[PDB]
Amino acid sequence: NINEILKKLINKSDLEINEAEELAKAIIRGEVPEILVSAILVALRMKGESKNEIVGFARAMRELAIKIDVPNAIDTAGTGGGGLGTVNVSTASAILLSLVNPVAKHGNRAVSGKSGSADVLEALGYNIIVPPERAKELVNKTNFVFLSAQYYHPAMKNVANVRKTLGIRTIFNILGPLTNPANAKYQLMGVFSKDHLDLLSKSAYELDFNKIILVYGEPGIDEVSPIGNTFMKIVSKRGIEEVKLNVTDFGISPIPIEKLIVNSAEDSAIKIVRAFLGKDEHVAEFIKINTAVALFALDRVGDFREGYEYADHLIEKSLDKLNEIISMNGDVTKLKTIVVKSS
Amino acid sequence: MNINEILKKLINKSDLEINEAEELAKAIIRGEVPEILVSAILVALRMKGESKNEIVGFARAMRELAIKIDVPNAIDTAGTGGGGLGTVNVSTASAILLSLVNPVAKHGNRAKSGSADVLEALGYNIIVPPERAKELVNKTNFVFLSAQYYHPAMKNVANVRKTLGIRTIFNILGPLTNPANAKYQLMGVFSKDHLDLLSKSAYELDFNKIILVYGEPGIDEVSPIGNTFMKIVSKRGIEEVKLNVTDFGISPIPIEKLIVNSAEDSAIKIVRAFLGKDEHVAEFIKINTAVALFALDRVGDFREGYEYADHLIEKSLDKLNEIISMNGDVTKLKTIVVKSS
Ligand SMILES: O=P(O)(O)OC[C@H]1O[C@H](OP(=O)(O)OP(=O)(O)O)[C@H](O)[C@@H]1O
Ligand SMILES: O=P(O)(O)OC[C@H]1O[C@H](OP(=O)(O)OP(=O)(O)O)[C@H](O)[C@@H]1O
Ligand SMILES: [Mn+2]
Ligand SMILES: [Mn+2]
Ligand SMILES: [Mn+2]
Ligand SMILES: [Mn+2]
Repeated sequence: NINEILKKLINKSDLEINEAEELAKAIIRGEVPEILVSAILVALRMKGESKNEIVGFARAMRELAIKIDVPNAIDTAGTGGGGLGTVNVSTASAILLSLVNPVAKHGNRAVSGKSGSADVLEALGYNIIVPPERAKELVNKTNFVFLSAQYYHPAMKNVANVRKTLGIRTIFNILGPLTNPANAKYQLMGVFSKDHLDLLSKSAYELDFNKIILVYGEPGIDEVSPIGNTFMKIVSKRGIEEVKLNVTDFGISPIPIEKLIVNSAEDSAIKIVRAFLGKDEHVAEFIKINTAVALFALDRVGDFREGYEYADHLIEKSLDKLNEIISMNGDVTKLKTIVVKSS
Repeated sequence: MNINEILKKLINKSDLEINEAEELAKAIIRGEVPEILVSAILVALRMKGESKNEIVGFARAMRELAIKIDVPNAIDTAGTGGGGLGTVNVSTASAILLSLVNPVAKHGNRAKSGSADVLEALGYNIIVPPERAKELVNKTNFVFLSAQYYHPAMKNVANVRKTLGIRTIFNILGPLTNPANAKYQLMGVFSKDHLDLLSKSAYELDFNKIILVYGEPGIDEVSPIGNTFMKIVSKRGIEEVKLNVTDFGISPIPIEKLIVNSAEDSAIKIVRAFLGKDEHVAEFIKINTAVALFALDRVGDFREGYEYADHLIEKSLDKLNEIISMNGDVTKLKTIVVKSS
């Protein structure tokens, strides 16, 4: 009952998992008036969301999602929220990872005029209209697929207006990487705030991954830090392992954030492609350190340095892989224009 | 400050200044803010816990946008509601006694029996425009000032309030926002916890004497069964007072006798009490009146107030009759009196 839940939230009592899941389902289904949805989303944030509430909302979104089944896939995706406007590094990293493992990403086009994963993929020529059966086929043939939230999380449209009108960030903004509709059992999860590492790692531990690594990077980004320390949690059935890593532990000097910042999807696309051509080493290094940790989550390397070395071999083959991905699901002529502009 | 910065502020648990809260209330009450954002703000205020400055600013905002008549020498006896007990409309009954000895300016909305509802069952015309309102106070020493007429801007938040279905800041401001600006006030509060908070707010809201009262077991009235905690507020400051029901020279009143299931049932119980046919309802009315009398400095103490309330209650049905005949339908009152006899 929406009314007692709200009173409970107002009193700063944490919800149980099933309480939270039913709450999320009613909201996502559009069964709850906008006024009460706004009330609930604000109350959750001001109370401070608990593990049980994160797990419940995650399971609700997964259950209401349109699904495919690629449990052996990896995803590398973040919560967003840092807003530094840096290159779409997880998208580039997915391309390296697809050479050696199935990859399934998901998400939305960004608001204008930001650059999300969907937008950089589209600038590269990718067709984000991918029905489930096609998605299955695409992953089999090319080890990569992008699953648009519009199609795979279609019920999220029912909370869109409250979310937009509120402006502020809510529980929904930290659920993205925990709600992969391909059921990817391996996950590199970026989190924008150091204070959310603990909540989300503990939540992740009950969301049934084989291995999920949560990363927060200085100066405040949902990625492996190119400037300094990365604070990470390694979650498995064995438990949660604390890890602190500096960029120097990859064998490289700190990358200046200036070099990673982008001003459009195309610019992000150009940066990525130049890194694949060996013409932008700062972005390549950023891509590679993020891939290195993803490789570690897959249990393909024994440490992060080896992952970084191994990513170097993958980046050299990535433009060719990008071409095969886009030729199978997209317009190769858009990739070639980006390549010309990258040369 | 625009609305989105205000919400940011409230989500970060920063208290608003009086003037900020007042300008925030005005925007909300004028209908300038989307319902989703009004919902968010009211919830954040409650999550944060509203401060004195916020209470004062919101109240002043309502006062500003109210339609005003001038009757400060009037007394009001009114509560915030809440607590879950569906009791007889005791402050409205008390108003009828008090109108014998002082002008009374009641105000509020329909609820399932609020003050407006009982009055209408008795036959009162609850919509009284300003000019004739002052007229009826002059003539009968009593008027009810409907929030629908006198707080029209509040129509802009009625939906959000009802849809939220939880108490908000607006639910503690009713007795602080009389459109006639009565300088003497008995203010009911349903929780001990807000007594200090509301009394400190009231102290900055320019009453000559406002008495705030919380009654066990958890109602916005003088306690019929036990202890009443109260704050006497004036220019002199805030005075603490503890008062058992035995201090009125009576025993505990069985709570069940005070509970009501319709507006007509509240009306019958009140009339019966005036006829001397429901002594428990009578006692409930009288202990609350006693405290009103004390606010008006009509009595030296609450025992004296109670005793004098008994004199007043014997004239109250005839007073009720003159009030309703001057503004409403007496044939409804008589139908109730027949149900009561
Ligand atoms: O704002 P939202 O739509 O909720 O999305 C949150 C973030 O998730 C995506 O990152 P992802 O890690 O998937 O890709 P990227 O690192 O390549 O941008 C995205 O591009 C945003 O940065
Ligand atoms: O729910 P709301 O509309 O905001 O009203 C709150 C209370 O204010 C009125 O009491 P009042 O003290 O004026 O009369 P009573 O104590 O005689 O009922 C009313 O009947 C409610 O109990
Ligand atoms: Mn990312
Ligand atoms: Mn990022
Ligand atoms: Mn009352
Ligand atoms: Mn009451």
